Amino acid sequence: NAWPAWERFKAELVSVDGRVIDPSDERLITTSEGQSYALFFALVGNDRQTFAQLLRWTSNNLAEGDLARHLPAWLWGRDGQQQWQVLDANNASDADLWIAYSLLEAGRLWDQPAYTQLGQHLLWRIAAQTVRKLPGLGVMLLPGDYGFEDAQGTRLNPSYLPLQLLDRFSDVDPLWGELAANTRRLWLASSPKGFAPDWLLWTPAGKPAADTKHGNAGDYDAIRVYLWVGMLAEGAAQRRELVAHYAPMAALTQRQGLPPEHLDARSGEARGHGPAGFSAALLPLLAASPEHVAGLAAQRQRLREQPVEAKAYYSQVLALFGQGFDEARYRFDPHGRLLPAWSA
Amino acid sequence: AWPAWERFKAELVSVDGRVIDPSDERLITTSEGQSYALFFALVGNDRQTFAQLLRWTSNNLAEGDLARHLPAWLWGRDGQQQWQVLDANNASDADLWIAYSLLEAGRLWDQPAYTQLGQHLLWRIAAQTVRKLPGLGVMLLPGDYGFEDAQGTRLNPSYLPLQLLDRFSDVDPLWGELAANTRRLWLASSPKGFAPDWLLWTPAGKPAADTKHGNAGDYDAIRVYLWVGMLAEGAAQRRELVAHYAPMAALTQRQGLPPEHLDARSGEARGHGPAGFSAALLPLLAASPEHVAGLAAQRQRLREQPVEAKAYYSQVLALFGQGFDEARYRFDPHGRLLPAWS
Repeated sequence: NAWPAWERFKAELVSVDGRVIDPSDERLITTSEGQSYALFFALVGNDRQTFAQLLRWTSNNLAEGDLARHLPAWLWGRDGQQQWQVLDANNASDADLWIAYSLLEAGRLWDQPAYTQLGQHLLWRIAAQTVRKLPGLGVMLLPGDYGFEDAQGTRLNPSYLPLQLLDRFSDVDPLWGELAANTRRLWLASSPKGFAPDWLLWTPAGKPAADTKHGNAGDYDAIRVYLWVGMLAEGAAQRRELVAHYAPMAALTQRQGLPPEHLDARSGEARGHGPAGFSAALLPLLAASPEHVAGLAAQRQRLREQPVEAKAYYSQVLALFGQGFDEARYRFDPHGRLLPAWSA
Repeated sequence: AWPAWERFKAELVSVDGRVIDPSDERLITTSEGQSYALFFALVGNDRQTFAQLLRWTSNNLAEGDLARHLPAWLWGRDGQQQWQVLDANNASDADLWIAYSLLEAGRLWDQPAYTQLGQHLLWRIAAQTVRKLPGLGVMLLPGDYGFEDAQGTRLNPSYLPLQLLDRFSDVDPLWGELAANTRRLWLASSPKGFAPDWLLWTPAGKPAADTKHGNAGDYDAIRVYLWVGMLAEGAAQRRELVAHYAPMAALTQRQGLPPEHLDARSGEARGHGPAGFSAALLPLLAASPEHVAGLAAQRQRLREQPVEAKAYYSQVLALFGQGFDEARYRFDPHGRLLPAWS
C-alpha cells in the first residue's frame, strides 16, 4: 500500500512539526479544515506517525493543548507583528466533525483507545457548543459556535455536514442519526434544481432561503456535497434518492465533458469550467449510476492528462478524497464506517 | 416504608401516574412534578410507581418517546376543557432530574433500559439546551427556547444542582466542566450569600440583574440552599459553598423562620417563608455546628404545622429536605445517590 498522492501532499504541504500549509495565502496559514482532512488522509494511508504529528500540532496550536477541552481555532498563521499564532479563535464545525470522525475511526482501526476517547469527548463538546434545535428542522449543527445566528435566522453550509460522519456518530448516540436525517432534509431542500449551494439561510418560519452573504451561489464549498453523496455506500439511508437528486451535476459534467466552475442553486444556471479538483471531487458520483459511465471515464481521463498541481492545497485535498476513492483506497460502509484498503 | 411518600402518592399522584398541582385551577402537571416524583420513587424503592410516572411523562409530555423529546413543561385543562399540553417548551431543571433519576435507577435497580434512556436524554440536553456563554463556558439554559436575546442569556441557578452535574461527569467530563462553571455562576449570582431566582448573563460575560425578576430570590432560589446543604463532604468545593450561603442559615436561625423574599444584591429580607422553605433548609442547617439552634427550630416548626394536604410545592420541598433529614438518602462526593434501602 503506497499512496504516492498522499506522500506528495506530505512532501509539499505538511510541515515537519505537523501543520498543513496553504502557500497561496501570504500569511502561510493553517486551518482546522486542513488539519482535519490531513488526519483523515493519514488514516486512509495507514500513516500512524503523521497522524500523531498532525494531531499533536492541532492540539497544541489550535486547541490550547487539549481537544477534549477546546474545539480548535479555525485560523492560524503569521500576524501583523510577524508572530505565529491563532488569527481567529472561532471554530469551524466542518473541521471539528472530521477531526472527531478520524479519531473514532483511527481508535477502532489502529486499536488506540485514547483516540476513541478523545473522539467521544469532541462529540460531546460539538453537541454542547455547536448544535441547536432549529424551527421546522430539529437538531442541526451550526457552521461555528459563534456568528451564524441572528434575526434573519440561521446560516448553514450543506458541505459541512457529510452524511457518512453523522451516520457513523449515530453509533455513539441516535441523536446523531437524527441530525443525519435532518441533514438529508436540509440538503434536498437547499437544492431545488439538483445543484447544491455553498450556503443557505434557515428562517425562523422553518424554511430555506438565500444566504445573507453568498445568496444561492454554489462553488468551491458546494462541490463537496457531490463528493460526499457520491461516496455513500449502496445501502446507506436515502442513498439512491440522493444520488438521483444530484444527477443534474453528473448529467451536466458528462454532457459538457467538464465540470462547471459556478452554479446558481436557485436557477440551475451554470458558468465556466471547474479546476481539476472539481473533476476529482465528482468521480464517486459519476461512478454511482450506469447512465454516467461515460462521464466517469471522461473525468478520469482528464485527470490523467492534467493531474492536480504540486502546491495547490484546495485541489489536492479534493483529489485525495475523490481520486483516492476512485483508486479504491477506501470505502464507507452503510453506517459511515471507514473501510480502508490496508485493513485486510 | 416512607409515610410522606405514601401520602404524596395518595393525595397528588393520579392512578395513571401524573403529579397534580391543585393550587392551579387548570389542575396542572409540570415536568418538574414528574421529575421530582421519579426521584422520590427511586428513593422510596418504589419500582411500580417509577414505571407509571415515567410512562405518563413519556406519553403525555414527550409525544410517546422521551428518548426523542425533552418533555413539555406544562400540561392541564385548556380553554376548551380538554386535557392537553399547555406549553410545549421544556424546563431544564426537570429534564436534568429525569435524566439523573433514570441513570441512578438504572444503576441501583439493574435496569439497562433506564440507563440507556438517561444517556439519550443527556445527549439531547447537551444538543438542545446547552450553550457556550461568553466568559463562562458551557452552561445550561432554563429551556430550549425563549431565554436568549440581545440583552444576553437568562439563567436560573436553582436549575443546576451540583450533585446531578457532578454525577453526569461520569458519562462525560464535559458535564463536570459545566458543574465547575455552575459553581462559578452560583457564587457570582450570590454576592451577599443569598441566591436569586434568576440572573442575566450579559454579552460582555458578566452577571446582571434578571430582566424580569431583578435580584429577587424566593421560590426557585430556596432550592439552591437545598442542593448545597445535601452535598457530600468530599464534593468539590463543598465547604466553600456551605460557608458561602451561611447568611441564609444565620438569618433563618436569627429570625426563627425562613424569610419569604430575598434581594440577592442588597441582602434585604422580607416576610416569612412557608413550611416548604423550612424543609428545604434542613440540610444546610444541619451542615454546620453553629446553625444547630436553627436546625432544631425548623424541625419543630415542621412538627407543629406540618406541610398541608394537597399542597404540591411544600410537599415536594419536604420529601427532598425532610427526607434527607430523616436519613432516607444521601449523595456520595460525585453525586451518586445513596438510598437507605440499598
